[PDB]
Amino acid sequence: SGFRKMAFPSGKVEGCMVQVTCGTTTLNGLWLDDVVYCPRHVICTSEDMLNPNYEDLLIRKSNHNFLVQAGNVQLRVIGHSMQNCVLKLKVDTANPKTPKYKFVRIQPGQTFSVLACYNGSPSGVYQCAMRHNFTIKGSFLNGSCGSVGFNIDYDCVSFCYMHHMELPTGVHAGTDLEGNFYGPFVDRQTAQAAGTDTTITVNVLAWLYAAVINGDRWFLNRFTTTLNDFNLVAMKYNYEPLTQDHVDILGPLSAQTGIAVLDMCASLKELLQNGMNGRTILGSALLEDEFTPFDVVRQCSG
Amino acid sequence: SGFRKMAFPSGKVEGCMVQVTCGTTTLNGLWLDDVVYCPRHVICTSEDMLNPNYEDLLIRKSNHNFLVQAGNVQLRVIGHSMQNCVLKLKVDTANPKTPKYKFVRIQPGQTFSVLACYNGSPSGVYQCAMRHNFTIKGSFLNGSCGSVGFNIDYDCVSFCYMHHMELPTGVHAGTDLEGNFYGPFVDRQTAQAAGTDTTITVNVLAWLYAAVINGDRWFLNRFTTTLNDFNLVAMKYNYEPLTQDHVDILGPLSAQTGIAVLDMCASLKELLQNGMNGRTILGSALLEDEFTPFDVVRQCSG
Ligand SMILES: Cn1cc2cc(Nc3nc(=O)n(-c4cccnc4)c(=O)n3Cc3cc(F)c(F)cc3F)c(Cl)cc2n1
Ligand SMILES: Cn1cc2cc(Nc3nc(=O)n(-c4cccnc4)c(=O)n3Cc3cc(F)c(F)cc3F)c(Cl)cc2n1
Repeated sequence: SGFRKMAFPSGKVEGCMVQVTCGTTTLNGLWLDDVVYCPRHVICTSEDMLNPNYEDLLIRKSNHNFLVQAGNVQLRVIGHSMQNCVLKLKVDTANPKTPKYKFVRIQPGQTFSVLACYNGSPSGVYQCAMRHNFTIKGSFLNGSCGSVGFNIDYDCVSFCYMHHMELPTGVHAGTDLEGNFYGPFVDRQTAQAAGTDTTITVNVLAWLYAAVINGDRWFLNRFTTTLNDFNLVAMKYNYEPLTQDHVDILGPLSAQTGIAVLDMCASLKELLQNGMNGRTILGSALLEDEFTPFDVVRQCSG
Repeated sequence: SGFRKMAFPSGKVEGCMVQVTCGTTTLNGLWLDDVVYCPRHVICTSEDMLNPNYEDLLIRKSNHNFLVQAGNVQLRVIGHSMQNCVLKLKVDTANPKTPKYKFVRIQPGQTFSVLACYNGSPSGVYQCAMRHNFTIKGSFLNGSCGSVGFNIDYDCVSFCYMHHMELPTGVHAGTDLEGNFYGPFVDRQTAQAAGTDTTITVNVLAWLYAAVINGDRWFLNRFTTTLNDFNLVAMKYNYEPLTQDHVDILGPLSAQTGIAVLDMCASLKELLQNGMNGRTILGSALLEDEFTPFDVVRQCSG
C-alpha cells in the first residue's frame, strides 16, 4: 500500500529530448523519427518576443539558422515547417531511440507526467493535472520551454503537452503536440491571466477511495446523498458538478471498496461543510484533486 | 516557478531492471555490469518465508535454480553469492545499458527517487524521504520487492535503497545495495513494527524557503528566535532539534531570500503554536518535510 504522486517512468521520453537554438534563443525539442518538435517561439529574438508575427519570422529563416543538439551530436536540419504553435525541424537522422508514440490532447481533470528539461537535458520528472482553466500547476524555471508532458499506455508514449510559458500567477501554459494551445493563451510575451479554476470533484472522490483502500476511513459516514443535492452543495465550494459519467467511472473503486459513489459523496459533502477537524487523509490536510480514478486504480490495484 | 514533488529522470535505472525467479518466488533485480542484485528473500519458499536460515537456503541452490529475465532475453546465471540481505547473481552478459553508478547509503531526512517495478517492468516513479525511524512512506504493491531507490549526481546513479517489505502500518523497509537494512528490521515474514518518527525540521525550513521563493510569504513575521528556544518549542511538537550544521546547510536559501535561518525558525515556531488558520503554503495545509535544502535549491534555483 501507500499513496504517492506517481509519474510514469521517463526513460522513453528522455531518449527524445534535444536542444534547439535559433540565433541566441534556445530551448528544448522532442526528436521523434526524423523530426524535431519545439515551440515556435524559438524563432523570436528579444525584440520579437512581445508581438511577433511568426509567419514573417519563419519565412525569414532557413535550415542553417537552426542548431539541433542531441547530446554532443549536432543534427543537420534539412527542412523546417510550422504547425500552429510548434516548429517541425526535419533532420537527416531518425532518432534510434524513438519509442512507439502518439500525439493525444487531454481534458481538464486528466493527469500526465512532465519531464522538465533544460538545454535538452532532462532534470526532473513530476506528475500534474490539466486544470479546468487549461493551465497546469507545474514546476518550471527559465530554460524549460519545450519540456513535454506525456502518459504511457503499455509501451506507447502518448505525448499531450509541450510547455511554452509561465503566467503571472506562476502557473504554466502550453500546447498539445500539434501546436494547439490548452486554453485561451497565445505564444506572445504578454501578461496573460489564467481564468478561474474549480476543484476536480471526480478526482477528489477517486482520492477518497484511495484513502479507504489504504485504511483511512475516519471521514466515512452512514449518510448517502442524491447526485443533485451533492451538486447543490459542491457548486457553493467551487467544485465541478458531478455527472453520472463520473459515477460510472468510479464504479470500479466503489466495487473494490464496497462504498457506493453517492455514499462517498455524502462523506465529501460533510468534509466540505465541516472541514477536517485537524485530521488528515493519506497524509494531506486538504482534499487532493490531481489523482484520476485511473491513477488510483493503477496505484492501489495494479 | 512552482514547487512539485520531483523525482530524478528514471531512464538510466529503467535500463537495469530485470525479473528474478527462484522456484515459484519472483521479484525484481538490478542488472549492473555482469551482476544482478536482488533481495535474498527470493530463495525462500512459502514454507521458509517465516523463519528462514538464508545460509542453508543458499547452500541448497545452484546457478540453474535462478531464472533471470531481461525483457524477453534470459540471462544465464554463472555464479551466485550472498552479501548480507542481497543476492548477487553473476550472469554471462554485462548489461550494455549499465550507467555510471555507485552504491551509497543515505541518512534519515535525505530524499531519493523510487522506481517501482513489477516482474522486472518499471511502472512508476516517485520521490520519498528516509524517515527518522528508517522506514520510507512509499507506494508499493505485491510484486514490488527489489524495486530500487536512487539519486542522480550529474551522470552517476547513486543507488541507495532496495525495497524488501511492507510493515503492518503500511510503511516500507529495505536495505542499501550492500544488503544492509535501514533500521532494526530483518528480512523475515514476521510482524515488525516501525519505531517512533519525528518531523524533519531542517526540511520543513527548506520548504518554507521554497514557499518564500514562490511568493508565499503570509507566515513570515518580524520575530527572530534563538536556536535553543526554537528547539525547546520544536521538541514538544515531535520535530528534530535543529543544529548549527542545519543552519549552515540553509545558508544558501537564507541568502537567496534574505531571511536569516533563525527568523524563519520564528515563523515555524508560530505556525506550530498557532496552526495555519485555514491558509496554505505551496498548496499544502500542513508543513511538508520531504524536501531537503538541496532539493529546494535544485528546483527553485537550478
Ligand atoms: C536566450 N534566451 C532567452 C529566452 C527566453 C525564452 N522565453 C521563456 N523562457 C522560459 O523559460 N519561460 C519559462 C519560465 C519559467 C517557467 N516556464 C517557462 C518563459 O516563460 N519564457 C517566456 C515565453 C516563452 C514562450 F514560449 C512564449 F510563447 C512566450 C513567452 F513569454 C525562451 Cl523560450 C528562450 C530564450 N532563450
Ligand atoms: C509467488 N511469490 C510470492 C511472493 C511473496 C513475496 N513477499 C513479499 N512481496 C511483496 O511484494 N511485499 C510487498 C508488498 C507490498 C509492498 N511492498 C512489499 C512483501 O512485503 N513481501 C513480504 C516480504 C518480502 C521480503 F523481501 C521479506 F524479506 C520479508 C517479507 F515478509 C515475494 Cl518477495 C516474492 C513472492 N513470489
